Amino acid sequence: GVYDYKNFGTADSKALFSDAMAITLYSYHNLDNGFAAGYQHNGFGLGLPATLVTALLGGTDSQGVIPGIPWNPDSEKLALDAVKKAGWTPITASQLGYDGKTDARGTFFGEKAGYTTAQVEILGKYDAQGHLTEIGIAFRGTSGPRENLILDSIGDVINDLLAAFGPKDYAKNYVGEAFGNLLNDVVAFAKANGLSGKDVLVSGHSLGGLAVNSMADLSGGKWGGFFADSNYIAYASPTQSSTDKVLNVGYENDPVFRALDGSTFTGASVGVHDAPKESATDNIVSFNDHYASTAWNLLPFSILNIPTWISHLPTAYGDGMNRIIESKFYDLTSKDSTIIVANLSDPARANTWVQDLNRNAETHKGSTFIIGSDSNDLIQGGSGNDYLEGRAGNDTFRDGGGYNVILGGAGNNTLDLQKSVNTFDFANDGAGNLYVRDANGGISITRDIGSIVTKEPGFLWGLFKDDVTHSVTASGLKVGSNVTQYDASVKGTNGADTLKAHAGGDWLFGLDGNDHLIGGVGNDVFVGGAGNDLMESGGGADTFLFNGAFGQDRVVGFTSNDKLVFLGVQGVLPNDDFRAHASMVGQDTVLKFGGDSVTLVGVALNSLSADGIVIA
Amino acid sequence: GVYDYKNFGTADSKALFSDAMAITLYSYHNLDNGFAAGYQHNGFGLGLPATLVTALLGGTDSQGVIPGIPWNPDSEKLALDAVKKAGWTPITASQLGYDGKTDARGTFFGEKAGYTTAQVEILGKYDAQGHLTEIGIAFRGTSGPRENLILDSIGDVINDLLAAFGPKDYAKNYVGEAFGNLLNDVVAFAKANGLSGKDVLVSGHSLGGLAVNSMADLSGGKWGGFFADSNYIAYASPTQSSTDKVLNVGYENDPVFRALDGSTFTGASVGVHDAPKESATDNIVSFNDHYASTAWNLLPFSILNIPTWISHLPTAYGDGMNRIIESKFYDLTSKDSTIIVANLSDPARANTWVQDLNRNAETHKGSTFIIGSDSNDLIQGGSGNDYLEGRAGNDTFRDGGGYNVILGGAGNNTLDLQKSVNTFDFANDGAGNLYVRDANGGISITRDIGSIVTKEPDDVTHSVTASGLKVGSNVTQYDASVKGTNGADTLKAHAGGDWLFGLDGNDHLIGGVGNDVFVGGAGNDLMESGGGADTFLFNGAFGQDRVVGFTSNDKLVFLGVQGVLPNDDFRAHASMVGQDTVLKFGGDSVTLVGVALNSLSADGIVIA
Ligand SMILES: [Ca+2]
Ligand SMILES: [Ca+2]
Ligand SMILES: [Ca+2]
Ligand SMILES: [Ca+2]
Ligand SMILES: [Ca+2]
Ligand SMILES: [Ca+2]
Ligand SMILES: [Ca+2]
Ligand SMILES: [Ca+2]
Ligand SMILES: [Ca+2]
Ligand SMILES: [Ca+2]
Ligand SMILES: [Ca+2]
Ligand SMILES: [Ca+2]
Ligand SMILES: [Ca+2]
Ligand SMILES: [Ca+2]
Ligand SMILES: [Ca+2]
Ligand SMILES: [Ca+2]
Ligand SMILES: [Ca+2]
Ligand SMILES: [Ca+2]
Ligand SMILES: [Ca+2]
Ligand SMILES: [Ca+2]
Ligand SMILES: [Ca+2]
Ligand SMILES: [Ca+2]
Repeated sequence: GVYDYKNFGTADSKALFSDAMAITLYSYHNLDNGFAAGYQHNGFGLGLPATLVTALLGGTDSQGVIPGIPWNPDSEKLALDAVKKAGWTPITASQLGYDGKTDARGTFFGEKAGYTTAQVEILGKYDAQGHLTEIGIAFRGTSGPRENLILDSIGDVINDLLAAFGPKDYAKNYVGEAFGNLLNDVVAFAKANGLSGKDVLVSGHSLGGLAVNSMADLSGGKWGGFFADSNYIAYASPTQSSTDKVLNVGYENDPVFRALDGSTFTGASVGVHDAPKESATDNIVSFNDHYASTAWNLLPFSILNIPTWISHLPTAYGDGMNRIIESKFYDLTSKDSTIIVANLSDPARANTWVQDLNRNAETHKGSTFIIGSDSNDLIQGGSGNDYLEGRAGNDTFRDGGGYNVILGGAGNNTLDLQKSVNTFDFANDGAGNLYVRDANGGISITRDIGSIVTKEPGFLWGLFKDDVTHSVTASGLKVGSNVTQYDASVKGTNGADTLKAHAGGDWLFGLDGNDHLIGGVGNDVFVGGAGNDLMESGGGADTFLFNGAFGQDRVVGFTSNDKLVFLGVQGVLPNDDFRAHASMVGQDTVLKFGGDSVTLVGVALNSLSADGIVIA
Repeated sequence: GVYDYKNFGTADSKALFSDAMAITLYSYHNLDNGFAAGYQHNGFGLGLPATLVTALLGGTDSQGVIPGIPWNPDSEKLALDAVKKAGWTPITASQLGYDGKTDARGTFFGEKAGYTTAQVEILGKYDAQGHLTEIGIAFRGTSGPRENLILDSIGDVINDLLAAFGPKDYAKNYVGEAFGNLLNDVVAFAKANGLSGKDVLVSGHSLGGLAVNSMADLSGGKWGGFFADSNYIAYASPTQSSTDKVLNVGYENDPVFRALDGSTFTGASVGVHDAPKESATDNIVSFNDHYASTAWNLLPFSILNIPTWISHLPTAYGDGMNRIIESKFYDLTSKDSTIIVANLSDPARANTWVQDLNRNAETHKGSTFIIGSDSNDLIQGGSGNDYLEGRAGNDTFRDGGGYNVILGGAGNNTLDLQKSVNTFDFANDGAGNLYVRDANGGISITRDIGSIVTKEPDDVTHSVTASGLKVGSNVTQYDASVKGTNGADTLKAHAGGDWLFGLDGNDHLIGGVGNDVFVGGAGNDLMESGGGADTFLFNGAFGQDRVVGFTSNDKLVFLGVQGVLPNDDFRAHASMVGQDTVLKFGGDSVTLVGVALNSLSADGIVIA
């Protein structure tokens, strides 16, 4: 997964990430609540003034940056309840025996002159006997408490500028200076409780992210090395520590994220600074109204143009990246996977295609993941290989070619093909997969899409065009009396089957179970499915399709005009070709994808060509 | 006067200035009205969010950026009424026979792709019987109509960027490109009405100031050279034309003003860019909450530091610089005079001393003018020479030394000396001038200050009365004086030394062997030392005076007199006429009878 951390594995890293985000969100006390609500209603163009009014004053369902407005919800109570729902309770200065400054919330404040506007939350997770099992340390980003917002933010910005232009390793030392004493009290508290450093989660966003990186940097030599093995997840940090301890997560179109290299100010710092970085997720796009807008992007992308800062906002971090965590495609992703997150306002969502524009970034490589919202989305895949997820809502998908998985989610979803039905072939395994094959042999595996839209020659002999909506049914695509037939098929069962192709060619659908698929002299398309499947060509120009946890298969009779297609399979690093996955075992080429494999019986690896082995 | 232009008088230059400002304000249609009102009430600190709310939504008494809010005033109608009050009526596309774009307000829009977010107002001044007497051309800054504010702003910022980073002559050519056709129609209209180029006033603020400079640069060669002799007054322009035609007015702490050199982007563009410029007023400070704030100023002064743009806002230009125009000290000023304008919010005004911090600027020289607000101000002069003007409200003044004029204005005003009454001498002429001389010899001439505060080891408040400074029944006597009348008087000092006040009229002041202080006043006064170590004080329109018996240990003091350029000394004003040194200050003069110019020392001659 994109958020794998150390050696915790897929599932445990996701749980750690969700805790990091929860404590980070808590540290801002819903300061951006009004902004997120105004944006969602008004967007970022014509509605920008109205969005900014809500950012300041909230409304009846949000609280902006100004406190004490009687019709706003108590957004700070809501942030406290949300952090507790995630399992966390702030730890008091009294429980720590801490002598420094806290406010009425329990937020701890920086310890030295020049750091007095630094804030950190210290939180505890407790088991059912009320024993402490985990400590959360969440540094606040730029900003402070509503009571002192402006003066506190000035002090933060002075710190931000010293990171770039002050003493060498100002950023490294930030946490030592701001919270050196507090962190000794935390070590004592942890030890008193049977905890070590491994039981400590360290997080924060922006300046809070720089703080995560500072702390990792210092954890080797300060506080007795107690935190050397702590967990460090930083959001939208301008800096990266010199250690291997930090997961630096952010949106690539967030101008603050990676602004420094890893604390050095460069030419790039004021512009696009999207060079690959080892500790960082380099290719996650926030598809918001600004990113989508032609007008807004006439302006140079820069940390110095404030409207680009919409991509920095913490709520869209929490909301977008939670959708990545929940994605049915999550375990296909890796640290530098290209992921586009649908983050449009309500008005923009209704008329803007979520797609990879590749704006203000280095060229995206490998497959592209596009993650929709729980509302009605318009999602556009490119001409390469895409993983499109609609989620809830009535979603519409388009795609420009290649090999794709398209998950409609709940709702009434539609695939608009934008061309004639006659240029496509359609197959259906009866297990909820509708396969769509374009004129170039590109295949989309689709689920939960009930309507197919095509564009057909229309009046005056094709001068005008008809949009035709087809319903996906068991017997084919139907418009009124007109049925578009599925491609000839043989369907198996979820037990062990033997299926035989007819001579004109069939799609063979083994489904679950160890299946024997016998092709003929025709062009057959082999879908072994789950289980360990034996598949024999029979001759012709065959396609073998591998998706998900496809097991250990054997392919007999594979020749030069045949094709393997790996779609939604484990372990594909961005832009892998087959050689990254291929080895000879005796007489056979073996291709491995996670714990799944395909054995090409009798085929020399040296005869194989990227033409006939599609890895998406 | 600081806004002197070409060869126009002081008064004519002022009239031109006030029209330029009025048309410049009109061109923005009160867009920043909500910001000004929120700032006035809430400040720029702790209350900045509430300021920003007002900047967007306005209130019961102002209109922010958002249109159609019913409890807001119709600020655009108010902008139209205001420009008409100043004598101006927008000229229609129809009267000009113009075929390009206007909006419902009569604003003209740029003519070519890349310039479509440019705006300009074309206005007419009509005489009693109603013929065209003047044309006004007001180029809009960054921003446009409330209806399409964001998109129109984005276009303007592209224009702004191209002025710094695009073709070399991009800023020079801006007006040619945006409004070349329109301006040919303006020429035809002006001819049709018996007007030449000298009858055209050209103004605007920010990008509109850039436009003013572009039009002047283009005016010799384009539109038949019709506009070459036009009047060009630009506010807060990042650029300066290559010609000598443009008066570039701005606040020195406005980071847009002079950001470019005249259109070149330099290292200084993104920090402090306060090098002296021939076309520009270099030393006018907007003393606002940002400028005053220690916290704010821990951040870099930079056009890229957006909160610094508070000093760029047009309402503070019009309001602050209108107070300069109205100042009793106006005619003492010149283009590069140091002038501090009180521009604080209500809350900051209560606890903040308006003073020359000299922040983010090259070193100020010469005398300093501090212009107050019509509310209660706290005003602090420096250790050098100051002209302090309270205007209305109850004002409190401090001053650090030197030679000063302090104008209390209306209200109950106070001068807080922060030292013991015993370390000062006080004199009063009976004609509203209270003279305060400090232990170092520095003199302050004060008017409409009825209270003096001193420290007596411990504040003590003295009333200024005809018989002395009073604390209840207790009196600090004025220095020995002989008061004249507004007729011609002969006044003679006693041997102990006196302040001699001729007042109006041609007086004969006869000092004695003691230390006298001679104040001839208005009129041509004859003043004779009589011996001792004498001081001769000259202020305002002091006439042509003769000084007899002036020697080595005597002092001349010129304070609030004409023709003093920043940091002038006496040599710029002295010559020999026969056997006498004559010192000349505008139309006024002092003849030192029998005194050789080479015998004079700048320690003996104070020029403020
Ligand atoms: Ca802070
Ligand atoms: Ca990376
Ligand atoms: Ca990238
Ligand atoms: Ca695709
Ligand atoms: Ca959706
Ligand atoms: Ca859906
Ligand atoms: Ca089966
Ligand atoms: Ca199977
Ligand atoms: Ca076959
Ligand atoms: Ca299989
Ligand atoms: Ca074959
Ligand atoms: Ca404009
Ligand atoms: Ca100058
Ligand atoms: Ca200056
Ligand atoms: Ca002074
Ligand atoms: Ca006042
Ligand atoms: Ca006053
Ligand atoms: Ca007299
Ligand atoms: Ca006189
Ligand atoms: Ca004498
Ligand atoms: Ca003498
Ligand atoms: Ca006189």
